Amino acid sequence: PSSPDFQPIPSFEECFPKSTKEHKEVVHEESGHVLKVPFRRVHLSGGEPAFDNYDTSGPQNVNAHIGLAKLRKEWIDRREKLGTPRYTQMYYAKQGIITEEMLYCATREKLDPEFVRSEVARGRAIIPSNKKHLELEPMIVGRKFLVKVNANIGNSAVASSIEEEVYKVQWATMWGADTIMDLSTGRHIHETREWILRNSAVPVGTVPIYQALEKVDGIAENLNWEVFRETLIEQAEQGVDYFTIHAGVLLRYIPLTAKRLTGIVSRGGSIHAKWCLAYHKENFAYEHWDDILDICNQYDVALSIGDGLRPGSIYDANDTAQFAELLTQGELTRRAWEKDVQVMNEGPGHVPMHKIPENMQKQLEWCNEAPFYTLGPLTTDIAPGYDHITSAIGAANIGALGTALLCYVTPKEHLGLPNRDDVKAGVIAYKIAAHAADLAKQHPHAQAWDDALSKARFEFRWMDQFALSLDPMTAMSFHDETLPADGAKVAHFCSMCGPKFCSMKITEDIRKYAEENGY
Amino acid sequence: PIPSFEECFPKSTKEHKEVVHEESGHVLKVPFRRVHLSGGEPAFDNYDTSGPQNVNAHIGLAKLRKEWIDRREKLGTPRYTQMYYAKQGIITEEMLYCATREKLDPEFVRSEVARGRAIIPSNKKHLELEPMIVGRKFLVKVNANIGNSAVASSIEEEVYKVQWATMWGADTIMDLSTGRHIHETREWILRNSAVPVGTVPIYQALEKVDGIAENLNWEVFRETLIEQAEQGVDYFTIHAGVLLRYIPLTAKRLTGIVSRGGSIHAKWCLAYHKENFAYEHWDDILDICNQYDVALSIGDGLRPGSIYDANDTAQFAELLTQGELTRRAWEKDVQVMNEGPGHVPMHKIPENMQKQLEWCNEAPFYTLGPLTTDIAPGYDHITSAIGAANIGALGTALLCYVTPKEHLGLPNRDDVKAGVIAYKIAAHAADLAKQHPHAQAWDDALSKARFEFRWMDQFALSLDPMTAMSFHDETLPADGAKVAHFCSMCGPKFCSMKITEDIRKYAEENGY
Ligand SMILES: Nc1ncnc2c1ncn2[C@@H]1O[C@H](CSCC[C@H](N)C(=O)O)[C@@H](O)[C@H]1O
Ligand SMILES: Nc1ncnc2c1ncn2[C@@H]1O[C@H](CSCC[C@H](N)C(=O)O)[C@@H](O)[C@H]1O
Ligand SMILES: O=P(O)(O)OC[C@H]1O[C@@H](n2ccnc2)[C@H](O)[C@@H]1O
Ligand SMILES: O=P(O)(O)OC[C@H]1O[C@@H](n2ccnc2)[C@H](O)[C@@H]1O
Ligand code: SF4
Ligand code: SF4
Ligand SMILES: [Cl-]
Ligand SMILES: [Cl-]
Ligand SMILES: [Zn+2]
Ligand SMILES: [Zn+2]
Repeated sequence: PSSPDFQPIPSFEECFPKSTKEHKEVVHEESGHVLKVPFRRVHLSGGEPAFDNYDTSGPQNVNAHIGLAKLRKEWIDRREKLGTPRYTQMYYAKQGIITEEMLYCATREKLDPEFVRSEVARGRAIIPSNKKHLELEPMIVGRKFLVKVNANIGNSAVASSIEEEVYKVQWATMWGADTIMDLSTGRHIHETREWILRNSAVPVGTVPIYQALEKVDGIAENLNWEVFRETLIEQAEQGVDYFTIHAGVLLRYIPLTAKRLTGIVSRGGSIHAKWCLAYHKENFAYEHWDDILDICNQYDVALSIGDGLRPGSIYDANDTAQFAELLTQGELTRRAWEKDVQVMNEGPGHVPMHKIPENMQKQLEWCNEAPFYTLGPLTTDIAPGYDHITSAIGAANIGALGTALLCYVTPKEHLGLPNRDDVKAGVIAYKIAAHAADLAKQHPHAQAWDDALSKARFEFRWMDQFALSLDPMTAMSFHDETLPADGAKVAHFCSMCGPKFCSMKITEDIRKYAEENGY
Repeated sequence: PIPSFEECFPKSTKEHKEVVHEESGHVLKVPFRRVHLSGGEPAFDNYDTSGPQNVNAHIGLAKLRKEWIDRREKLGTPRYTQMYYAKQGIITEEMLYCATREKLDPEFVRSEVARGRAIIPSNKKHLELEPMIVGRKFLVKVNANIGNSAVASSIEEEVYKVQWATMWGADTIMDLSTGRHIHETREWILRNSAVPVGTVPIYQALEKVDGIAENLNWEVFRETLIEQAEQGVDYFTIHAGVLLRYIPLTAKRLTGIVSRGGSIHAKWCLAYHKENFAYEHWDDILDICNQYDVALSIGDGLRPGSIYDANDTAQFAELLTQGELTRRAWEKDVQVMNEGPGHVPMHKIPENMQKQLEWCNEAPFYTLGPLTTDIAPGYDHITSAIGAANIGALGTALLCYVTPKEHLGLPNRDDVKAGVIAYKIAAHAADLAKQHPHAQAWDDALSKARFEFRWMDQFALSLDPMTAMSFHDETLPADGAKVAHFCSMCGPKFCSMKITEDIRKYAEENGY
């Protein structure tokens, strides 16, 4: 058991000048529980109304040893007292019950609680919310809601540490990660995840087969259902909100990967496949799917059905292996719904832009509109070091088509373990992709953000412009590289055009002239 | 002086494909870049915009087009544009050079140029130019904007930035200087640029009258055109579509007129209640352009500067007029492209392409992004890469880059590189989406290197080799790690491609 030397992340005020953390109090009628739903408020100058935005940053300045407040405790205890055969949001929704989690999400999304219940009940949205993750501020994932972003963190045998991964969780959520996954493959996996869960206000996912492999000393041939099952229960008891499980990597699909350029690039999927060939046996997660469901519906662990046969190169995009798995993902989805287990489906991968629409169309149909969860896609293989940009293109496009959760890709993809700077870069790039998708879907009020920043830009309220942005101190420091003076924060120009050539200032002149003399 | 070609692209060599222009016997040396790989893999040949290396800026590049131009002059001709020659059935040195660079038929190039669907920006005074073509049927091209302002930068910094931009893949540049020494700065750039150089003549015209738009007139504008055309400027952005009657259509806009040239014209028009003097003198402008072969980039002075303003009346009014000006320009054999948006949300991008294709008779489209959202100043190379890739996939021929300093200040050399890398990504992603021939060969080569753990090959094949390598080396710096079947992301036990090796080894022996 390590004694990590934790470093506090920069403060909320440092990251978001002129912002405050706020909460909307709403009362859950059936229980009388009071919910405090987070949002962030940007205070503007010149008498503009304050701008309210989503807030994933969670409780601030909490000592890691103490952990976040357990805000969901009285919800869980009351539902436990009332007695129930299943504990998932889907079960409650199908009973016609609007839970605290549903009301919370509804408020957070500014939609009707009954609409939220309906979407969860039909399986088109999920609320990943293990009853052991009491610290969680509930959120919803689904095509009819804001496009969400996941940040992957975790150590490897080669790099990082508990204190660095706890920093990265707090940092990822500060910049807007809606979920995280702890993908640790090194030492102290159980400990690392514990620290993260007790200090994360967003859902935390894992890939259980990683730790299962770590337990059998990295020898895949020594995996079996017993060790996998033990791992599922361990992680469920900690509070993991969703599991990526590669139960679609069937024995008969593995030969389909033989002629691929980059083979099987899924970590989990390659592990399952190796085990399958070694024994010529069927995927033990597939074989024990029912047993897995019986675990998940007692804790409410959502299942993220993995795509072990996702393409790892443009060359392999939309090939037979990938779509063979997708078909099976749909089967597993329907089976999970029978047991009231919440499901999302994992998708590609490396996919050129003209092949992206086929991916969405097939998933929507074959998986009956379960939420889709994509890694990018990366639209080209040529730019390692910049794969947050290559994949932002694909993420935005497939987001516009209905993808509900975008798994980020950092500048270090294909190169090494991301550090804290890489985590921020990835989150910012994917917040851009997710918001651009919200706009393309004409999601209600999404453009208000753009309009507020653009108004500040035209009116030369520079500090307002910075404060309204995704990353205020970056915008400001960039501006200030050439015009550092306080006075330049009210200039009707910047260094790009200078005072004589600033088009918005010239537009001010034009409108002044027209106001007096007409057009 | 900029980092060397070898420092930027390890294992790469600059090469040239030699071809002979039959009608003249002139020998053309068409550049390309070859990445030398390990393990017996064939070398990968890529496009190369970097131009002649290690030439001192005070000396300037060799004047490779001199004999081309001198001969065409001797032979006598009423017009000097690639469109005029193409329409005469002539395949010029520039067209053959382009065909060779694009790996396409010289006759196809001539056909595209003659119908106005592609342009070869190639002022006969820019003798240093290595010809390139802009058009939907060709590789998607990228433009880098550079230049000083009254507030920042200098002649040396801007000359650096032009060499730097082209090093990383800029296919054209524009010198948008609005500060001191505009004429001299542009001279240095033109003499040292192997790629087409564009300008916006109205900027220097305004500088000539000390920043007072009301003191502009046709005379000072025409003097500027002649001055810039004599230096060798390959294309002019001219906002002749900002008509007097369109200005009131911008009154309700959230961010008004964001075009620099556009706002200047609109101010002048309102001041005098007179029609745009570039519009009024369009015929005169064409009479200048077809003697130098200065291509015209018809500006979109009324582009949207916010998501709110996207695809509004003002924008489309100007687009209709751009089509008119395009057809008129073609009548005088002036090569034309049309400038486009702007700030446009993704669901509105398809309409932009559809309407430009129809209303402007398929002239090459030249977009600024577009930016798909306003929320992330500091990252507008990414917000706009999304838009650029998408509108490129629909047929946009030239993508004007957007740097991380957009809306914030004058980009520096780092920002220029970031801008070019982001846009080379967008351009290539568009090439793949268009299924442009051999486009995926690049991706396939790097991905093969990735799967076989030829790490140095992977780095060498990429858009920015040293960034890739330095990123990898942050956690695994030893030379030995360059042949490891893992990296620090997964480690030895969890690397999926190494596990795939194991899977295939097992199948090779025992079957599937
Ligand atoms: N510890 C960690 N921290 C952050 N991301 C991780 C991680 N472990 C795995 N990942 C993510 O999961 C991927 C698996 S390793 C290589 C996957 C491959 N590039 C592909 O296309 O799927 C990584 O590329 C990264 O996206
Ligand atoms: N000197 C220079 N160096 C690099 N880019 C320049 C430049 N001068 C102008 N530009 C480009 O031209 C633009 C004009 S100023 C503002 C334009 C506005 N943001 C819009 O959406 O169109 C700049 O934002 C930048 O993209
Ligand atoms: O084990 P594999 O590589 O499949 O999973 C790596 C990561 O990628 C995520 N992902 C998302 C879509 N496809 C894969 C997955 O949830 C996990 O975060
Ligand atoms: O004067 P304005 O702002 O129109 O032009 C600014 C820059 O933007 C470029 N551009 C490209 C498409 N629309 C505008 C134009 O060629 C020049 O590089
Ligand atoms: S000077 Fe140019 S870039 Fe700066 S605020 Fe004005 S219009 Fe925008
Ligand atoms: S360890 Fe993971 S990221 Fe690194 S080479 Fe192997 S598969 Fe790629
Ligand atoms: Cl990889
Ligand atoms: Cl601006
Ligand atoms: Zn990959
Ligand atoms: Zn702009």
